[PDB]
Amino acid sequence: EEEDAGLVAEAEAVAAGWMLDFLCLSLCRAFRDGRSEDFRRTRNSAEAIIHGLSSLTACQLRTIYICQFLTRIAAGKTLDAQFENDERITPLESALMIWGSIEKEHDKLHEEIQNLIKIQAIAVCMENGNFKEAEEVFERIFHMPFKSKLLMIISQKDTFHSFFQHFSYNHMMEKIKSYVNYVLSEKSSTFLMKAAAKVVESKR
Amino acid sequence: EEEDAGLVAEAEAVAAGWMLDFLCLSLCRAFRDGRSEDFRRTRNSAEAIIHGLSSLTACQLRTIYICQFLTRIAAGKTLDAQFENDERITPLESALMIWGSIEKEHDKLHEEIQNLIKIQAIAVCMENGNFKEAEEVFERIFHMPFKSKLLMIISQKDTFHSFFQHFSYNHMMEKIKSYVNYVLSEKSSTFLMKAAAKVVESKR
Ligand SMILES: NC(=S)Nc1ccc(OC(F)(F)F)cc1
Ligand SMILES: NC(=S)Nc1ccc(OC(F)(F)F)cc1
Ligand SMILES: [Ca+2]
Ligand SMILES: [Ca+2]
Repeated sequence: EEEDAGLVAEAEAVAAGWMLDFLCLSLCRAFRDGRSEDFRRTRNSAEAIIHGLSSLTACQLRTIYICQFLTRIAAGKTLDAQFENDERITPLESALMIWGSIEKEHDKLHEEIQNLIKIQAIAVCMENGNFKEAEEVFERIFHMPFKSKLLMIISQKDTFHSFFQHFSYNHMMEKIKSYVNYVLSEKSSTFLMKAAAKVVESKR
Repeated sequence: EEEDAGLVAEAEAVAAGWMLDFLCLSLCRAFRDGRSEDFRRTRNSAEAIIHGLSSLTACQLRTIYICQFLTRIAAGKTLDAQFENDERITPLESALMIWGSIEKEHDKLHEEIQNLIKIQAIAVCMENGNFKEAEEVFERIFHMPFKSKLLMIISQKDTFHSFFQHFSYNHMMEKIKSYVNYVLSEKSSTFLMKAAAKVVESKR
């Protein structure tokens, strides 16, 4: 009776762990495929499932961090979004913090994604006329010639600057998409996806 | 490439169908066990998953209706809740509508649950001093001596009436709990629960 409820609670935690892993892989695929509405709906589902979990493995935690990074990148141009308690932190800044916090290899792609997020953290402020906010973002983030080039753009208020087109928002998105693809490779092995795929194939 | 994405979308629909069935059984168990917070968190998860589904089988639809009934019964005393577009409809009234709409057998238990919900739809208005609202609930719902007994209580404003203790809120809850148990029996066969349970047992 008391031990029966304990078995039930354990089974529900195993099932929730599977649902989280499936939702996390489905969210990454949507980001990669540009399916914004699916991303939005899958994120809501993943967040709710997390609220119903208590124990998280290191792999599940790292996986949750990846989904948060993607969510903030997707809201990168939404400066009215507050993802941190400090209301001064921009979405792209919050993503950078996560990117630097994820337990992952620091390969060339990692640094390129990092540097593109820093450039775009400033560019989205300039592109909304928020020149004082770009200066504040710049100080919280800041590569000496790279740093001095950005400050020069902020002070002159040149919003449509050529530098921001060479290291554009699309460029940042594509490199982030390349990373997700590598991740998606590793998560196509999840239990729920594998089982569902077999059913689909069984009916083909 | 185009057919690959189609297979992926099909597999995600099969996985979502499994997640819905698991969440629906977990929600019923919490209601039965009196775990209110788990019910609240599981309901949020189930609602999000539904927003990510397009096709629903008749069994999945009937199952969704059961969960909605339970949600409204749980908010039966929350008269500030609007579950219907008509803001005049009380939560218990909305549950009664669903109870009369579910494709299920109309056994003695079915009618008893129905009659107890009708009594309590009036009793929760009286118990908040909302005597005019009890009269409006009464007209939208209304067994001639049964009907005339309730109107007599409403007009005399007797809120703590003995009739409302014989056919009490707890009594309505217990009979609804008996039904869920029968339902829970049939849903313990779901794929996710079965698989998770095996894992738990494999580690016992
Ligand atoms: N507001 C935000 S960024 N919250 C959030 C939490 C968790 C999360 O991972 C996921 F649930 F999707 F797996 C994504 C976003
Ligand atoms: N507001 C309400 S009553 N909405 C709701 C929708 C669906 C539902 O079934 C479930 F998702 F839980 F399976 C429960 C409640
Ligand atoms: Ca702002
Ligand atoms: Ca009201």
